[PDB]
Amino acid sequence: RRDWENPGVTQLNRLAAHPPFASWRNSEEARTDRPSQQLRSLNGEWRFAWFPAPEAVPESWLECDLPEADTVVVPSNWQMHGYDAPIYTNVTYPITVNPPFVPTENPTGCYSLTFNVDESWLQEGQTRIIFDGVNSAFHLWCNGRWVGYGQDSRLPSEFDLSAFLRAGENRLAVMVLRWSDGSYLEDQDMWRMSGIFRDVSLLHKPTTQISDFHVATRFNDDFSRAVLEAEVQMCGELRDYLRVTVSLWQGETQVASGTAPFGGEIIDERGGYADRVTLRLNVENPKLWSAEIPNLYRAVVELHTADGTLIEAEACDVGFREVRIENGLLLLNGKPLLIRGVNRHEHHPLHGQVMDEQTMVQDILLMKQNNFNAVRCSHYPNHPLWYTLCDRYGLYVVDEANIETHGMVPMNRLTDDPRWLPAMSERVTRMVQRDRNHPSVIIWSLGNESGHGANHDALYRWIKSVDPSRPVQYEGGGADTTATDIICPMYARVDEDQPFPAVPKWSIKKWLSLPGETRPLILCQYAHAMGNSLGGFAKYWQAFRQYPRLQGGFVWDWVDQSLIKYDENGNPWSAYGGDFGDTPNDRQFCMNGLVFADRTPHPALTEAKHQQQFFQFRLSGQTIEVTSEYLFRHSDNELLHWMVALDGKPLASGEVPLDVAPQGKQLIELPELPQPESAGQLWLTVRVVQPNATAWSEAGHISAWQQWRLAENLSVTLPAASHAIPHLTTSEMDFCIELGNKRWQFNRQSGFLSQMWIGDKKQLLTPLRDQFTRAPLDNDIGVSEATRIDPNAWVERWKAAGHYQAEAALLQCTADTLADAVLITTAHAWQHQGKTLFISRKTYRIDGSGQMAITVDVEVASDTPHPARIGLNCQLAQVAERVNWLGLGPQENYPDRLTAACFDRWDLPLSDMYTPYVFPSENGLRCGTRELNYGPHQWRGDFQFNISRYSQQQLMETSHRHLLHAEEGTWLNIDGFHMGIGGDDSWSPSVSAEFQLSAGRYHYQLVWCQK
Amino acid sequence: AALLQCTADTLADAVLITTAHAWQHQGKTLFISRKTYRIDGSGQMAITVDVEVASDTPHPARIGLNCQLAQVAERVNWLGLGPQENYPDRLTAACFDRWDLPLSDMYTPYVFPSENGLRCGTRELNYGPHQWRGDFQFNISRYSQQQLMETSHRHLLHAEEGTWLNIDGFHMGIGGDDSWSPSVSAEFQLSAGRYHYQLVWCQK
Amino acid sequence: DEANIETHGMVPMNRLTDDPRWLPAMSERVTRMVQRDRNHPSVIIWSLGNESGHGANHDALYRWIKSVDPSRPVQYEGGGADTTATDIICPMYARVDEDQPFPAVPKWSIKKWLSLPGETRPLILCQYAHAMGNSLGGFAKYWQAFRQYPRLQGGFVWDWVDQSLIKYDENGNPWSAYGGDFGDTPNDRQFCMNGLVFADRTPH
Ligand SMILES: O=[N+]([O-])c1ccc(O[C@@H]2O[C@H](CO)[C@H](O)[C@H](O)[C@H]2O)cc1
Ligand SMILES: O=[N+]([O-])c1ccc(O[C@@H]2O[C@H](CO)[C@H](O)[C@H](O)[C@H]2O)cc1
Ligand SMILES: [Mg+2]
Ligand SMILES: [Mg+2]
Ligand SMILES: [Mg+2]
Ligand SMILES: [Mg+2]
Ligand SMILES: [Mg+2]
Ligand SMILES: [Mg+2]
Ligand code: NA
Ligand code: NA
Ligand code: NA
Ligand code: NA
Ligand code: NA
Ligand code: NA
Ligand code: NA
Repeated sequence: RRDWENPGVTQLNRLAAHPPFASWRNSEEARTDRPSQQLRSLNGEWRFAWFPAPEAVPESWLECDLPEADTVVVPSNWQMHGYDAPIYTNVTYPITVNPPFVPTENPTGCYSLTFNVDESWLQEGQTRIIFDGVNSAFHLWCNGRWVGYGQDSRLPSEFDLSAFLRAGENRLAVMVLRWSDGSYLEDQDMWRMSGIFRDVSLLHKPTTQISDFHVATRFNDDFSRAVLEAEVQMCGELRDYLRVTVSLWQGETQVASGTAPFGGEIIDERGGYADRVTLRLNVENPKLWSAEIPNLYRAVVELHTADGTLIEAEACDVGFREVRIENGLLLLNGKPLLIRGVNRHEHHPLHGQVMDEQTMVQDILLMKQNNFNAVRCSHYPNHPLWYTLCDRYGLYVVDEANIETHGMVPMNRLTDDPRWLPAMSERVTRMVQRDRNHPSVIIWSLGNESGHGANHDALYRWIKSVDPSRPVQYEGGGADTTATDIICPMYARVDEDQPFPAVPKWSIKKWLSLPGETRPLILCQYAHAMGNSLGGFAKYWQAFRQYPRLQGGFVWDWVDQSLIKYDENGNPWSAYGGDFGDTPNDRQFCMNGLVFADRTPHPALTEAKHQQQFFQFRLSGQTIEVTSEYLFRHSDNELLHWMVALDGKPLASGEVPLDVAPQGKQLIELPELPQPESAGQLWLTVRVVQPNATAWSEAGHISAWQQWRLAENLSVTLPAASHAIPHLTTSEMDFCIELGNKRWQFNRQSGFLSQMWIGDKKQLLTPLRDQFTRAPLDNDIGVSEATRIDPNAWVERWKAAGHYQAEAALLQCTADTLADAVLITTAHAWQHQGKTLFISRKTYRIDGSGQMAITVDVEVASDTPHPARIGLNCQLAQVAERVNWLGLGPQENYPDRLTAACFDRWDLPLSDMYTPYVFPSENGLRCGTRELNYGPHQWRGDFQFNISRYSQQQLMETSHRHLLHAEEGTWLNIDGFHMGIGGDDSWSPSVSAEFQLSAGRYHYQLVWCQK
Repeated sequence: AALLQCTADTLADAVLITTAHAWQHQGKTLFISRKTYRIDGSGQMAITVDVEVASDTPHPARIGLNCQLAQVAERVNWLGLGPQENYPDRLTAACFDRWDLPLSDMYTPYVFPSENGLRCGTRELNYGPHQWRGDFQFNISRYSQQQLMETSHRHLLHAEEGTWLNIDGFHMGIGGDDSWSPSVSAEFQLSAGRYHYQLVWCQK
Repeated sequence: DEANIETHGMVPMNRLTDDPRWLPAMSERVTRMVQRDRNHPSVIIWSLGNESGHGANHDALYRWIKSVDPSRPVQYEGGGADTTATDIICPMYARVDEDQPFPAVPKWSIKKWLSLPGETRPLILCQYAHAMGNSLGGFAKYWQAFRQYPRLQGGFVWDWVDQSLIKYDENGNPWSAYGGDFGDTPNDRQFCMNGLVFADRTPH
């Protein structure tokens, strides 16, 4: 045997790891990166049968196809084809913890393929098969004979089939185990799936071949000169006539070249490597690589006889860059980086863990368009094309070993155990051997959430010895252990310390200066974008810009891991943990992305775009100061557009070319402006626009923006006198006010506005009443469960306090006739089990112009948990197509997540006012609004609001968006005040004190009128 | 102050006065103050104040009311922070309790006179037969702000007739990280744009 | 214990302290202080003076002390507070969170200053929170930071007692005088009164 229950056996007959090969036989095709006739794909239609345990597989399958097998596409994860269920568990392992054993019932995928091999491949050289990703462990047979075995789901397994194959038809048999001892090191927080989920290929190499090659680029002090050093190793027939020529190209121009015979310098008393050769090429004024300008060269490595026969050629894209930590700072090409990063899992809602070029490209475009410059491979080596794309489009990468043992207790139980050193070593070393020549990889990581064990210290040192060009990081065991060159915490807050024993999460600003500490700090995970979140994001960015050693971080995370399911009617819907019968499970914790699984953005993405801008601005008088945060390029594809508007109405605008050097400034003086007609606030908005398309953005792409309030002329102009006075009519149960075509009815038993008529049409489906709660966000719930309440979560604190069930008690309701209006005065108390939680006192003044001015003053008991909101709500009878407001927008914005929003006049379709979070909650709020228009109504004031076809009650009771149903009418929530949403993490309260409603007394006012 | 509105209405059990004023300079409106005074059968006068402050004017030193009371009394008694002078950014040492001091203890004799003697977090203030209730900051003494500002040495101050009372809904921090560059932290500047406060003046 | 050397009014501030011809006079002010006070246990830190920029004479005297008395650290604020003549980062009036990036001698936020690239020393402000008049606004912000950051080890408030002097009026009664009140000019008026206590020891 049971090799899959033995961590001492992680492979049998597997070839050594090495950088990407294609064995070209023509150097120009190697130079151009064209396809090679010696590298074939075996992707396509294969045969597959599912078995409940390896003991159930029939021997016959080795020799021939099973009649009951299906033909399926490979690569794939078998759960995506319905064979068995994917499981969504976060920390707790999906199997009983009893290493190194796995369950007797262990889903086994039997894959097979009959394929052709040309005779020419068998007349010479070696033919190997490569499986880029097999989850979790597998045995391979060729033509009925056993070839070998492999573990590690995330790196390639290569086997020499030379002696097993025959001309023409051949048949592969692959028996894939879902669970193996490798599973104890694969406990990442993601769907647990299995299968042959990365490409399968066949590669022909000559008998005398390039078996490995390492490319290094070293520089002089100002990066005006470099030496490219390429060490090449061969296997096979070593003879004096062999040579290696390494040539370096910048496009179609050859910039350098060197040729040498094999035989490295003397290494020790026994000599040197007669099978290795190191070529050193001098390159003057090299064009440097960065995420800003991903300049690349092409190195071609030719193995050939001295007299001119090319044996084979391999090759790679080279990016000239130096990565080093000096004086506490991580520098790239001598300048300190500011990492605008994101963690990105390999996830597709239809294909599972199978990646494709299109999806990868789509992700890199969106990342770049949203001002990200870096990505962490949470938490494993990625599909090979990912690196190629990050080298070409330009993203800094953290390459991470596939080692995560989160569910152990304590977390380092395996990583501190020498018996697991061998299995861990292969996960680290084979990754470095495969990905060490990609310029996009700038930092190596030892894996994730596996505590800190002595195995990490050994491996940290192994990487530092083999590759001195990149720092090594690892967060386990407290984020600043001896196994990391970078303090790289997860979810450490900006100012707040969380002093957990043994592994405290200090405020990042305090962490940098602890006694004796000198390393740079880059969070490996920060701001958990689960549901309506990212509150407090701007606090991180202000700190990063202020403190040199705070060099950024990687947002958690890029894309929700939701999967598509289909209902009885055949309509697709987004599913999360437990939706496949999987249990135990961790429900919606698999959805923490800035974008939905189909790549549609969540609102939080625009907040990240704005805080991660590369241009900063300051305003002084008529002067705008632009500062560039690029380190290497000048602003050669950018112009500044500016607009001054009065409450939404444009008054003046222009454009100015931007010419700012990296880290430089440009002062721009705006024109003499037209002093405004009417009253209101003037606002200046500026945007940086890229006129020319790029490889990653369209012409006109906006990359940065900022707004400022300019002059304000408060209105002192009196409204005209009205030719009318509203009339009051009273009964024991109501106060009715009439003014022309308008009527208002106040219920004297409840003390609320129960109905309004315009003309003779009823406007309300439910009365206008105070609201102190919200349908809880993922951050309000945290890890709380019905089955296991977490009393410290906001939602539980509100529930326990009775907020959700408190009943309004009427303390007063009066009506008075004024000179030109009717005034209704009310007071209510909300209580629970004898405790008065809130007191609401209001006045409603309806004048002869038909406007109703509502004044609200609320008292909140200092000892009840601060409430989610202080506002009013009602179900309007009308359903209108559009929503138009003067306030922050156009996207959803909350108090602690509104920096990206701009004050202007926005107008959207109603549905755009609802955000379809998979797990429904309060959503769609827009803050800082001065006027709201819907149908015939207009509300004016200074408030926050949401408007949609779904009640807060319905959102709190429904757990999946596809189950919500539009209600009659439109539910309007208009808040004087609304609590922050939080998001530094999604398992402990994270709303900062300044965003909690703790003032005790609150005042707000609204005018509701028609038009 | 330029008057925008002054009306009176009678309600079932009270009289309501409504006023609106604008404060201007060189044709710019700096602040707009809207108030209601509601006088009831109990003799209590409830004052509601809603102020607007133009966004482009420097944030103001305070948002309150003031008057010169005709009489002088021996003690000042309040339910709020104290007993000593305290300001928004310098009130951590003060305690919420019922305090009672002689009127002169309500004036701090800084050699170079200025605004002084405020107490914050006050829910009730008693002076002679008067009582003010709300959630405000106040100072009370024999010297007008005008006098303090015009006088550079404490020995030249003279007690005015009566008692000057400044009652603030909001008051700016005093700063002090240095005394040569603005040092009041943003969180203590009156930059909210719209401010509301309410007070009840009654007799005791 | 601080040597009597302050040349604040020079332009630039280190004009004399960077001049070897002034090394002898400066040296006597440091050496004679150490010879006098080195046996007192209350003295825990020596200081090279105040507001005299940073000149090579400071570096020479810093080493002299280190050599003769290894038992006490040496500090000195001039020249940017973190020069080679100080074992403690000891700025004056650096704020808690806000940087003041003056050219050549910036005053960083203290929290940020601790972590600048390559910095490892403790930080104790030689002067902070200027208690001139109605002041000390934001004092709590410093103490919250000192308790949260191990390397922020406190500071010396500026300052203990107002430097006012007594003058007598026509009637013979005393009053508190400041700059210019003796016919002295030029003068810096009330900037001599920055204490937590009045000159007569009554507290502010
Ligand atoms: O509340 N807990 O006990 C708890 C324990 C472990 C947690 O792990 C956290 O889960 C996150 C869920 O999206 C991510 O997987 C993150 O990597 C991890 O640290 C989060 C919460
Ligand atoms: O504003 N200035 O130009 C200015 C120049 C020098 C200043 O020096 C400051 O004065 C303080 C006044 O009590 C103290 O003497 C302090 O030691 C000194 O740094 C303060 C302000
Ligand atoms: Mg094994
Ligand atoms: Mg050639
Ligand atoms: Mg042949
Ligand atoms: Mg984990
Ligand atoms: Mg569960
Ligand atoms: Mg003078
Ligand atoms: Na930084
Ligand atoms: Na998760
Ligand atoms: Na430009
Ligand atoms: Na819900
Ligand atoms: Na004065
Ligand atoms: Na400390
Ligand atoms: Na002074």
